[PDB]
Amino acid sequence: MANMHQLLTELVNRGGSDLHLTTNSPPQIRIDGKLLPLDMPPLNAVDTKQLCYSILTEQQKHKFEENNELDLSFGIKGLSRFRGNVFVQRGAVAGVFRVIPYKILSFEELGLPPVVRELAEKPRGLVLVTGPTGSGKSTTLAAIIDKINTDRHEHIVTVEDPIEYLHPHKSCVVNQREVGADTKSFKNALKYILRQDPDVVLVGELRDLETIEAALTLAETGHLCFATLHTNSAVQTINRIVDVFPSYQQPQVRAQLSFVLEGVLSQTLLPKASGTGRVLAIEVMVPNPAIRNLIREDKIHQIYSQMQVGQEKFGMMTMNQCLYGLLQKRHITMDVGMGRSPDPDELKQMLT
Amino acid sequence: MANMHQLLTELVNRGGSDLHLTTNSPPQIRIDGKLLPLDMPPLNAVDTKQLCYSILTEQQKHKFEENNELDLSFGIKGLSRFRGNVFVQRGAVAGVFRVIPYKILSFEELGLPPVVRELAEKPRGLVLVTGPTGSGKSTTLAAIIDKINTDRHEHIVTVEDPIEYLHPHKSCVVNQREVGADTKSFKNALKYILRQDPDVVLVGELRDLETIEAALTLAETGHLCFATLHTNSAVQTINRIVDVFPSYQQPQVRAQLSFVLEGVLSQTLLPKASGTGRVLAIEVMVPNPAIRNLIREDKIHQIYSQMQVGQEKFGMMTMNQCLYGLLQKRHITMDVGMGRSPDPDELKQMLT
Amino acid sequence: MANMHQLLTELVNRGGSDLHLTTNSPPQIRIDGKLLPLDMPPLNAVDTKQLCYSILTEQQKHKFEENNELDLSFGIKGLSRFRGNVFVQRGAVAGVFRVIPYKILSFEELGLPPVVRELAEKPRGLVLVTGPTGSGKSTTLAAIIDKINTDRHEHIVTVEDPIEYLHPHKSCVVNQREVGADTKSFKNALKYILRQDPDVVLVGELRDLETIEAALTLAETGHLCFATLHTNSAVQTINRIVDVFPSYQQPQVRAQLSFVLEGVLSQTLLPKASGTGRVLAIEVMVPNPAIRNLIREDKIHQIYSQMQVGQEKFGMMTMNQCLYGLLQKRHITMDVGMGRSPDPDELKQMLT
Amino acid sequence: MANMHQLLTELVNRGGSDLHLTTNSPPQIRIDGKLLPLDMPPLNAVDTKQLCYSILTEQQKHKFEENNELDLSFGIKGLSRFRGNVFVQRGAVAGVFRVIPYKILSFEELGLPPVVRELAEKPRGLVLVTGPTGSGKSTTLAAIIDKINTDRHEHIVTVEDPIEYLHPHKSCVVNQREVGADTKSFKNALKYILRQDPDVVLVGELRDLETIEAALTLAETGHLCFATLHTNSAVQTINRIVDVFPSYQQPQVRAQLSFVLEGVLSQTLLPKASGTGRVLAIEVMVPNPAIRNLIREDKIHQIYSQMQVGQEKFGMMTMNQCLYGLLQKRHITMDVGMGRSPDPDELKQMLT
Amino acid sequence: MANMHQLLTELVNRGGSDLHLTTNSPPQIRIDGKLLPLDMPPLNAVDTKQLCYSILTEQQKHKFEENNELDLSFGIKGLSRFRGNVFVQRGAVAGVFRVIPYKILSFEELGLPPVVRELAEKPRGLVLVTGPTGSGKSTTLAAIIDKINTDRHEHIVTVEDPIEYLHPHKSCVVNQREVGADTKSFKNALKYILRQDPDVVLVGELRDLETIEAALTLAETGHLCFATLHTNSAVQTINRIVDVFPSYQQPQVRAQLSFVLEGVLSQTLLPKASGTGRVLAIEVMVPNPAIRNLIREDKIHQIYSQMQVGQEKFGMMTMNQCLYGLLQKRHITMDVGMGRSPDPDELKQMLT
Ligand SMILES: Nc1ncnc2c1ncn2[C@@H]1O[C@H](COP(=O)(O)OP(=O)(O)OP(=O)(O)O)[C@@H](O)[C@H]1O
Ligand SMILES: Nc1ncnc2c1ncn2[C@@H]1O[C@H](COP(=O)(O)OP(=O)(O)OP(=O)(O)O)[C@@H](O)[C@H]1O
Ligand SMILES: Nc1ncnc2c1ncn2[C@@H]1O[C@H](COP(=O)(O)OP(=O)(O)OP(=O)(O)O)[C@@H](O)[C@H]1O
Ligand SMILES: Nc1ncnc2c1ncn2[C@@H]1O[C@H](COP(=O)(O)OP(=O)(O)OP(=O)(O)O)[C@@H](O)[C@H]1O
Ligand SMILES: Nc1ncnc2c1ncn2[C@@H]1O[C@H](COP(=O)(O)OP(=O)(O)OP(=O)(O)O)[C@@H](O)[C@H]1O
Repeated sequence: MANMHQLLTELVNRGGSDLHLTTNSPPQIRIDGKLLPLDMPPLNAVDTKQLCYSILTEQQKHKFEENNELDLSFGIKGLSRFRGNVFVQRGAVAGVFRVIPYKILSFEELGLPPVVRELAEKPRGLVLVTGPTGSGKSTTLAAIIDKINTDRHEHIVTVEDPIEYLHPHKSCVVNQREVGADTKSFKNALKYILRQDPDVVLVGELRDLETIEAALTLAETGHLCFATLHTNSAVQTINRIVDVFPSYQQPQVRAQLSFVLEGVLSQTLLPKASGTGRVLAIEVMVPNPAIRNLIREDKIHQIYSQMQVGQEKFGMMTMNQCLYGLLQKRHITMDVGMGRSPDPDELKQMLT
Repeated sequence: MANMHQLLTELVNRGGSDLHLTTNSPPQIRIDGKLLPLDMPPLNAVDTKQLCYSILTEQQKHKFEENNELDLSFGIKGLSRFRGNVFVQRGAVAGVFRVIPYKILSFEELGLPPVVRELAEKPRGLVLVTGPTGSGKSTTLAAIIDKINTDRHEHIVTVEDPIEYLHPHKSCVVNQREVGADTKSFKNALKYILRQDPDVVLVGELRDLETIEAALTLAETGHLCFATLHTNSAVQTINRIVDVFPSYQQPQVRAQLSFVLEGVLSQTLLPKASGTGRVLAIEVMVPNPAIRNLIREDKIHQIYSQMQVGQEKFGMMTMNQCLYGLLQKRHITMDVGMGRSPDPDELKQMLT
Repeated sequence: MANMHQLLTELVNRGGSDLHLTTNSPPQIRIDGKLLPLDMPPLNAVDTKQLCYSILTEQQKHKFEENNELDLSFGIKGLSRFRGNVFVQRGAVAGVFRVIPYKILSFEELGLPPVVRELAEKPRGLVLVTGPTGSGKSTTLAAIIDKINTDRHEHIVTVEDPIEYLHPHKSCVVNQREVGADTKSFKNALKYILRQDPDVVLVGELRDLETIEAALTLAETGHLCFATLHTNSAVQTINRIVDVFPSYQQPQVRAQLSFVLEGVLSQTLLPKASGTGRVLAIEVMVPNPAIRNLIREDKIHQIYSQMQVGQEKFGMMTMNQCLYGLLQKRHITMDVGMGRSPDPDELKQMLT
Repeated sequence: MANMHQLLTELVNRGGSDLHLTTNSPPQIRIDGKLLPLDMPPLNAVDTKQLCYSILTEQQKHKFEENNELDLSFGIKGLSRFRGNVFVQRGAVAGVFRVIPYKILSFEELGLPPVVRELAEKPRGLVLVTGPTGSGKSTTLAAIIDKINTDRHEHIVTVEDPIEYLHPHKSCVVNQREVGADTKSFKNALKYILRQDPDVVLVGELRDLETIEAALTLAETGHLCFATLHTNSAVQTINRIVDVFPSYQQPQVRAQLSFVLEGVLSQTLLPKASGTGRVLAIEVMVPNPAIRNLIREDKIHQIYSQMQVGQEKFGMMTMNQCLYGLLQKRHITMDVGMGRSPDPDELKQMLT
Repeated sequence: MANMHQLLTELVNRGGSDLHLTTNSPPQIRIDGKLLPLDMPPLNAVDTKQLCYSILTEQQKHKFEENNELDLSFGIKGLSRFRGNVFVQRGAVAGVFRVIPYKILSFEELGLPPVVRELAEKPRGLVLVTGPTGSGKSTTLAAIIDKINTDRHEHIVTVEDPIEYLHPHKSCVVNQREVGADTKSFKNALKYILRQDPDVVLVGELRDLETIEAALTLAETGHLCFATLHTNSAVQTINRIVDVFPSYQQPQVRAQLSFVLEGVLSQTLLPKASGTGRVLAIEVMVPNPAIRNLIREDKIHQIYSQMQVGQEKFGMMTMNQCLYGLLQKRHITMDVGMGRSPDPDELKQMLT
């Protein structure tokens, strides 16, 4: 297991995002999104199995061997937590491991504007931070969470599969439930969450319509609800959300959403223009009454225009506006911003 | 268990709403909505398990250990009843506990207007008191119930999961059924409720369409039916109610509702402007024939206008009208009322 | 068990409608709709269990203890039959008991007009007597049944859960089947009813669409079919009946109903104006060809007008017309009739 | 087993596509699409069973004998991999075997234009290579895959039933999962694929709507997704894709597809005009913004026109345009191209 | 069993279509469609059971005794194959047996025009031969199959329940799979058919929508697919085919059908006008581009007109046109042709 300790130590030490372990390759680490093979012998099935098994319970070993899959989380005392996935490929064990720092960075350390912190003082509603896997969403969510834990005397509940970031008690009481151990299911967690007197809730992935209904109920019943999506924009998010429902319930969903929605963020971690480190590009939508009317009226497409003009009033920001700030600040290259701009000529006009 | 007795004693003694118990935090109590950590050592899993187990049957212990969840209710002789939820988080026992006083307050003690008491003399129909969890709904419902028990020679049946407020016999015969012990299910309770010759019924949460159909049947079959929702307004409630049905049955539901509906209340407990205690803010809708026509005709949006003008005739009251009374009486601050007003300028006009 | 015999004896002797038995209350009896506690000690769980168990088979005891619910019927030789419901509340046995006289009253004793007796000579179709639970429906149905049994040489079959009124043989052969003992289910009864050569059928409650289809089949296949509903008017009944079907089958249902429907009654037992005894208020709809056209054409709302004008020709009678007769005869008070009148001014015009 | 080794050796040695083994026929090999019986005795059930069993595990033998079917893949060290199907016909074992070379050919060796190689540098999206079974799709896909493995430092994951082409590590980490051994199902693979930090994904056949949704999610969540279809054209492919969804979700699918779609290829292996060897005929669709608008707007039919004019800008190519190049180069005969041309006169005009 | 051998021998010897065996009747044979009782004692249950059991395996005996039904096929060496159905009626064994000659007749022997033989050279698509049971469909299909087996070096796969005609190897490799022995199901056969490298496929009856989708997939994926229906005309066939699909997929089905459909035949065996033997009457539809447009455009009714005019170009032939040829050739009587003519006056006009 000592080898594994050193690989995770190097992952941490090298600012690496993720460690990949598979047979016939040396361990490889993703740093700022790119793989680097380590100067190590190629792994065999014995190596991957013994190292991965060194951090498993008898039940977890039984579980992976029962399913050839295992999602899990674990902590290394004095170092960090990690999220692990173990699987089987070509008849051999393989593993992927995500870092979870013990220390959650602040908005300014993350390059996040102050308006998210003011959102952290909201007593209730749903504010969404979206983007692909590992785009800092759990980390961002954890920063907002830690700020509330520090600042409020409220009840924070998280439901996670598995628990990633740990939020020990500050000013809040924080309870963190791992699905399949602490609670039978997300569904079971929702079966008991209203009897646990929460104020703030982390619900994990918006996996199905039922979870969406649960989130709408939570945000409308006096709770602060946090959730994630893998969508890339506010409009794409809203269309995705409406269309999961049968046609007859989308009117209600639009009214509900207009009432309970407090924010939509769509974020990504990009390689920095300097060639070292990664930088966050984020599109920000803050609903105003006009936007809430657009939500109720099924006039989704014009929402982009509100984000184009909500910079001064509400701190809103289209992705192109974020690319503009990163480009003037030389945080990103011209090609990535233009390659993502829905109107590259527009971003040029904003830049010049 | 003596420790637990003292925490619940302090909860009662301190006018605290809810007690929160979890590991690595001292016991914390929500008083008037806000958490206060007690000057006690942080709890461990052993503490939470032994204390919570001290009030469990062997079956209840088996049940929580079987599910890592348990909703339950219990009484402390000479003190109070309590509703408990026990769950597991981070691999450790946690618990939340709601007070249930033995004495139910009256309308005037609760700040409830006399019209609800006149509603308590209604022989049948459905009157709904809604709001978020712990907004006094069960307490309000219990006060109306106790008034009927005191005043009528009728049959009161409650179905609860679990039984919260106890209503010993006054002038009525009162039977209280806990789902999963007294009856197999809400569904089973409804299977036998018509053969038990009831006059007044408490059905618990409107959890599904079937429960809605049961309530419509009860209110139309000569019974007085009580139910709760977590909606925040009459219009939001009605839209929610109609939209749960398939499109083809909403016409019937509108006709049924127009016939059987006798009242919709949407209430909340707010921190008082004085900074000590909590005050009820409540929106009141009493259907008149005009409103019943609006119900049948699917002209829901104009219902708000009827509540704006039903103050003198029927005692109706919009939320803004309630905020007006609380603001002139300095019961609530200007910011909370304005932050909840659908037209803050309108509330200002009413105030000045 | 002797105590129980005396309570049921008092129930019979006192003209009481229903006996209620539950812990921490003396036995209470509903007489003319209102509860009276008996001058007896409060019951405990032991009392209710021993008394109720004294009239149970080992299977029935097992059944209630298996389900904490039991619907049942039983006879007391030389006294009466009774319908019982036993359940559990607050962890204790409770029971409710309805009287079933051995002697069925006649139309004139019941205040029922002669046209129902002429309906009793109809060879086939469906005539419905509706109203809330215990509104005399089973008793009314039994009177019509007993008249046919007395007058016809036909085959009467009843399917009941449980069997209530017993109809020993007069001129008909009368077979009475209790669901769950005599037959597996209502569905099973319908599976075998056509092979039992019936002429007259009692089907119990119209519990689902399937039962409705069975009743339509029976009435169209040369049988006389009896059924109940808990609806309060002909129009409300018809709308309820049509809307249970998918939209595509309602046209057929309207044609079928127009063919097979022979009568709709909506009845209620009301406290008498004298303050002693109860009086039947009943709305009567007898389909004429015009009404049958209205049934086929989905022009339901105008049916009320036909009942307003079918007094002289067919003996039809709106609820207001019944209230008129009861008011001129001082059988009911002005407030109950007006409180139920869809147009109280209309009833006043009819009265003055 | 030595006999089987020689048949597969001849299959490889003779440039044969596929080996067919069944009773009462000698082994027959498909070379360039056409069967040739080998100068061997006819097989019996004993021959086919012993030879096929010589390459099976006890579980695989049990599996075929349990199901009379088995799909499988295997390698012959120093020779090649093979995909096998074993089944039963007329009560006897039969087998079919596809070659899988250890060496994947390059685009130029395959006659594939350079634009596919530039597509191989795309960081994400879905590019589809379609055509009938054994039309070189897995081989083409493997060539693109091997190019990425050679050129990128990324994570390649394949899910296959069974694994066909093996891609040992070059510059990427490549994990290959066989459904039913490495992973429980395609569904299970998708359950864990997002926790394995992939960059490039091979998903196998687009077998159902769920797989389509998974592919859309992968392409939108920052991954490069590879999939196959057995469709023969871009328009036929798109119509097939849209119509698998319920009508209410096709709008979203069109928006999603317009966002994530990066390429549609429809390919076939044809006998060469020379009479020796086979030649690829391929229709190429590369979405441009105009095409993406056509995708969003449900204006599918005009897509063919864009391919007719996307030769110079994007390297697009209709099937007729491919037939034109093959005909001028005398790679295919006039009859095959004309027999497949949707407008043979158009192809003639292009040729003359 | 010797008796049974003689009955089947007489069936073969007498040119009888089918043998019927049941108790209390002598064996009866259908010759040219009409039953003839044999000059034999009436059968009892013992006779039918022993004779039928004489050709059963222990499993087949168990199977019939388990189900009182059995479909099966068997061969008599040096004589013929037979398709058997064994069942139970009135508590006794009964059996019906269809002949399957070892020698398949040619098109000219069958009176089939040369165009079907040219269709036998088609590399792919679906050509359908329909008609009632025992109308020569399997025999016709077998003749086309045998011609391909003789003429091509391709892979022929049949899936049958049970296998009827046997096609030993000629120039093709022919594998014949009996459902329930060789393969688990038609569904399982389709699960493995694409991994068996087929060129030509016989799929049996088009039993459900899934089979239709499988056939469309096969015909579009480069295979030659054979299937049967019991429809009597091209238009009736097409309407039947479209309407099995949900309304939303019929557009796609029309496009698919227009692409993959290569022929529709609707055939019948009729008693000859001479009074000895039977003659085939067949309606022939060969799709042209105009017809393919009609398929895509849902303009089915006008397809009959194309068959009326496709005689010279494509060899198409309406049923009336076939009756015309048979009537001028005195193969059928005037009454049968006129009794089947959709316009008997039209057939008269064609004849005179
Ligand atoms: N502003 C940031 N700058 C650079 N790296 C960041 C930033 N925010 C988060 N990260 C890093 O992104 C990686 C993923 O973190 P995180 O798990 O929170 O993202 P995620 O989107 O929630 O992943 P998942 O979808 O699996 O939950 C981590 O290495 C984290 O340190
Ligand atoms: N007028 C009131 N003023 C102050 N506190 C009140 C008032 N009415 C009720 N409460 C308190 O609110 C808290 C919750 O009481 P209650 O359970 O009745 O509300 P609830 O909405 O029914 O909760 P749940 O949704 O779980 O059933 C209790 O502490 C109760 O004493
Ligand atoms: N005309 C009447 N006047 C006074 N009491 C009546 C009259 N008719 C019936 N009753 C009484 O009403 C009570 C209920 O009788 P019954 O069971 O027939 O009504 P029900 O509607 O069928 O009840 P359920 O719905 O449970 O079947 C009995 O006490 C009966 O004697
Ligand atoms: N350009 C090419 N020229 C000649 N043969 C080729 C070419 N590309 C692939 N092939 C051959 O086609 C045959 C099938 O290869 P492959 O399995 O990749 O096709 P496929 O469509 O993926 O089959 P399946 O649908 O079963 O996955 C092989 O013999 C392969 O060598
Ligand atoms: N041209 C023909 N002339 C006379 N008899 C024929 C002709 N073609 C086939 N038959 C005979 O028709 C009878 C049925 O043969 P066959 O099983 O092929 O028809 P089928 O429609 O496929 O029956 P099924 O629907 O059960 O598969 C046989 O006796 C066969 O010899």
